[PDB]
Amino acid sequence: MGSDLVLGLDIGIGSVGVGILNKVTGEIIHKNSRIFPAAQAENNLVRRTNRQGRRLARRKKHRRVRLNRLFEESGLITDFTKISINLNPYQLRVKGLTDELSNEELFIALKNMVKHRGISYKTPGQIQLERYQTYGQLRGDFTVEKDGKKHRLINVFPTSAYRSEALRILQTQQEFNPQITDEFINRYLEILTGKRKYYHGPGNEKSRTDYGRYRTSGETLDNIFGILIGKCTFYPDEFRAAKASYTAQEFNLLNDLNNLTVPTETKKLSKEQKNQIINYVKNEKAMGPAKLFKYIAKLLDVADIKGYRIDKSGKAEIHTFEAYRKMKTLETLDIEQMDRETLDKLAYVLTLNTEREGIQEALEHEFADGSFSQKQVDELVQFRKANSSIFGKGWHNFSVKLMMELIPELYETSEEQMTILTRLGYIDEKLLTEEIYNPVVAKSVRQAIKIVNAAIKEYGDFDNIVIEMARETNEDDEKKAIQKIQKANKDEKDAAMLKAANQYNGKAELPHSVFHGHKQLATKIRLWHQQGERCLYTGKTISIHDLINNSNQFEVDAILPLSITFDDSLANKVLVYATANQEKGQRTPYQALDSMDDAWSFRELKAFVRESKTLSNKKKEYLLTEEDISKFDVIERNLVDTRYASRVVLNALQEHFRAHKIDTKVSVVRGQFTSQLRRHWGIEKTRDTYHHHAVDALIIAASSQLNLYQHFVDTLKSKEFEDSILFSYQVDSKFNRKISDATIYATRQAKVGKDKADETYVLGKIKDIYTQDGYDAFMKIYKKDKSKFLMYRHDPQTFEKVIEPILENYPNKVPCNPFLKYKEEHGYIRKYSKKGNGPEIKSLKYYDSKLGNHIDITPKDSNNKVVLQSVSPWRADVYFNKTTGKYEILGLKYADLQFEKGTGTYKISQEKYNDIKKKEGVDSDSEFKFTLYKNDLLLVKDTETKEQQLFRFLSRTMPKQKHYVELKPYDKQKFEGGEALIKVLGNVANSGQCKKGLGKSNISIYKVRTDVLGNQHIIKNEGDKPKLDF
RNA sequence: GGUGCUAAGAUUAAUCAGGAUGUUUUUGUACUCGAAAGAAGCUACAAAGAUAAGGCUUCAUGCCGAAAUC
DNA sequence: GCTTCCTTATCCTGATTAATCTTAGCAC
DNA sequence: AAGGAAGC
Ligand SMILES: [Ba+2]
Ligand SMILES: [Ba+2]
Ligand SMILES: [Ba+2]
Ligand SMILES: [Ba+2]
Ligand SMILES: [Ba+2]
Ligand SMILES: [Ba+2]
Ligand SMILES: [Ba+2]
Ligand SMILES: [Ba+2]
Ligand SMILES: [Ba+2]
Ligand SMILES: [Ba+2]
Ligand SMILES: [Mg+2]
Repeated sequence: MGSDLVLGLDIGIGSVGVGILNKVTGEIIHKNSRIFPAAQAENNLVRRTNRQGRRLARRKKHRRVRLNRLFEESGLITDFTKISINLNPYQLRVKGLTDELSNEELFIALKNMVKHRGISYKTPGQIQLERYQTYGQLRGDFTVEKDGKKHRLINVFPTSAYRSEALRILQTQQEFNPQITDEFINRYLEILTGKRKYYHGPGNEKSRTDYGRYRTSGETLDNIFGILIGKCTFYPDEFRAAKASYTAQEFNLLNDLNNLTVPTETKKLSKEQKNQIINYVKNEKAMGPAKLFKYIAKLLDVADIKGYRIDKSGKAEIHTFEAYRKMKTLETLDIEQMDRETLDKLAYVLTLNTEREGIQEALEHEFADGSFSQKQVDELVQFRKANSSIFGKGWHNFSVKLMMELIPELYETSEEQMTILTRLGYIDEKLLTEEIYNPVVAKSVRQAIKIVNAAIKEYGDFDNIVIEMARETNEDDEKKAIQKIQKANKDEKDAAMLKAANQYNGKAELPHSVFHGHKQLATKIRLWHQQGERCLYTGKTISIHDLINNSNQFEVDAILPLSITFDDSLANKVLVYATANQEKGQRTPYQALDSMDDAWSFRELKAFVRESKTLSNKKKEYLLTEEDISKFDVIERNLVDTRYASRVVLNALQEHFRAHKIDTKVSVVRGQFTSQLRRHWGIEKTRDTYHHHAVDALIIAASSQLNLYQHFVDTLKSKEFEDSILFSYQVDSKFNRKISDATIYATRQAKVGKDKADETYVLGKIKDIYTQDGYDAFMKIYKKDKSKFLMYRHDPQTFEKVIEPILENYPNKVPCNPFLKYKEEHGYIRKYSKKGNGPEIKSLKYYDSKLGNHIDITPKDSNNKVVLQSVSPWRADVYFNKTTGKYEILGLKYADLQFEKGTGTYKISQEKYNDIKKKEGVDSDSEFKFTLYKNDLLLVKDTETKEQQLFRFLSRTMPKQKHYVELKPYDKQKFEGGEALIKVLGNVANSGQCKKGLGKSNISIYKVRTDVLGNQHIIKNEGDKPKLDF
């Protein structure tokens, strides 16, 4: 308490409120808001989804390149330039089963099998070819109306079936005597069915990649998840200990016993007493929780024992050396023949590894050569799987090293682990967040520490540092209610396991074979029991015999899709048949159920849902929302990440204010107090503005010095307050973010509307005209300009003689879909033809927008440019032209940077940079001022009037409009629309988006940089040339 | 109040292994025109190619590219 | 040139490590 | 949300 200043922090996923106040005077010395959108770090799910998607399409292509190399070595084909892409590979995969195929014809049968090699956890070619013949289609997720009923097929088969089929084809071809060796057949089946292990990942011995096993340092890990194991609580360079290890079992039971309270001289047990119990249970075969307590009664009365962990339902529980007991059951070994650190090691190998090929490898590379026999590793493999429930329990918070120190002291001194430990006895934000793999938390952590390191730097050491926390303080009636639910959840788990075992065996438990390769049944079963054994989309029943023995037929569907909601809870989850899940797509049951070919009706869903008591409240809300959710609309992931980030700063601070003897108090406030206090104090929260972070932090810094005020509150409601608040934003300099919309667009030459000659038009298509979203789109184009539909122009027969007659004679009514009302009656609208022929009509392409700025991705094949659109920007280089006295803004995009051919570096070249300079309006003899990145700050001053406004940058918008820029407000997230600006800029557009051009005659622009606290300083001296150092 | 060991309930994150699509190019068949040859490139199915722009070297269970670093 | 408007690809299967909150027992 | 052509 050497100083008098108090610091408070309101740490979020996308903001950090800052606030300093004198605990004595009550003055507000500093209020500040640091803003870094969490949206960028949360995009990591998009990065991982696209990285794994890239690896799958890469390996699917490689599988057919290896096949091309196989056909050269075997000498079956040498010139691949004349292979025909127009035969029937499904028919060739049936002819080859009995009759002989050409080498070319065989290459077509195997390549087709390699491109779709099925899942892996009548041959397929015969099942497929027959779907081709009777339905006209194989691929994907489509509907069939057989036996007078609507059913749904998908092109999914097991890789064992494809392998079986492939092997039959190739042997039948061996009977016809070519270069089909037996090594040819083996190598092909490896291409077809070969797969990597989840614990090895990508690469080989030469392709070193730190995502996978073959590390770039040279190490070759046995398992890529071993390095992800947590570290010791107290020896941070010691890996944790398996909970099935001997050491962790020993430590846990001792700390269990020392916590007991028994009728003895010291009310606790003795060193000699511990040893007998440790020794008794180690040597007794069956050991439960209460059977151990009966043994404690002999060494004394069971109801006289106190101080023990309890079950959710009130049963007592205790450690049992269970792992150890079940290990003595090994016949080809004996745990008694092994010491501690080879028994501890056996739990490390059997816990991290879950499959045969992984256990066998770790036993060789961690245990000395010849320490295990092929007969002994056999039993251990079968032993690991037979007791996955015990080895799937994880890792102790302590390393072995720590317990080896804390175990003898646990025997002798009779104190529990915490008592023992005490007796024994500028923050680097990057080091604190080195091994925290959560870019949201790690960012919002690194930001909060970068502030105190900069607040101390300019305010000296603080008296106190307060941090709002997201915890609870439930009362006795409230704390009782929580465990009431927690028990009811664990009960309905086992209620479903019981319900499952009664209907599968009739017995009380389920065989452990049943959970191999299906670790998710205990949750699939819990949903099968909530839904009353019913599929909530088809209405068909779910039999645990199919749910267990043919679980391919089911998928766990997110009710409200994950792409929109990001709700990963149980309430957003149902167990339904697979084909029903795929037909649903990215929809809610409301949007989807009625328009599904195979399914219930929304009405029958509404019926079943509120006619059941086993379902949940939150699950009933989510199953029936008639709400048109979408992702472009004004989550639990945000609450977990806040608690995480806040706690890391709290712990890291108190630990820092100890070993460095700075001795600054580090206190804590809760959310219920600061929100109540906010009402009591003067808290008028401004609308949608970043002010409330800086003021919340001041309440945080004030709720501490509370015991010791009116001046401060008076000051808080001051007129001149929301004006003095400072704001600071984290600039985004990164290149190589998402470069464009993923949609691959086609273009055509046409004349539309007020057009004189040909013009390159980007196409759009209406994916489905039998939906109210697909019909609406049709009418919009139809009223505006019928000819936009490529059909009208290139097939007027179908338009004038099929579509217009349908538009006239069909209900249109609440609005309804005319095309759908035809589908129910006559089926899919068919293209015009004579003999009743003509294919179905499901989609309609039209001419939509003219081609403008794009990225070209046009095949060498194409008769038309194929392009990418909405090209995301990187930075803007601001120049000044002394002649005209105007500014000249050059815009760079993510897609202007490239990996260079020769060198391989990711960069942009002066040649390309100068070509962009040219077309952007920047004169080759103009002076560079500064570069603007995302969320840099501008100052824009009128020179005619000297009126000025502070903006923050978004990007350089509109390439046709030179020197145009989209800007964003200094104090809030976005503009309202119609907001007024300096005279020369006018008002913002009534949509919010402030898109103005900064190339006018008398305007002066200056770059503004700020620290993490909001200390602004002007810039114009950034350099001679722009920075392009890569 | 903070914190530790344990256990469970709830919710998340990081990373790996795979499936089936979707987008688009080309080709073939069907549909429309033509006596055919073919034309058209609409509409449907199928195959083949591309699939963030783009790069790597070690020639393959090949590797990297939408995060972080400010 | 300036402002208004339209638009934007997904559903799953298997596995491991880690984190936070909460309730319980014990302790500093 | 923000890229960027449409619409005037
Ligand atoms: Ba586990
Ligand atoms: Ba309360
Ligand atoms: Ba569309
Ligand atoms: Ba976009
Ligand atoms: Ba506590
Ligand atoms: Ba042609
Ligand atoms: Ba394809
Ligand atoms: Ba590529
Ligand atoms: Ba114009
Ligand atoms: Ba557009
Ligand atoms: Mg779904």
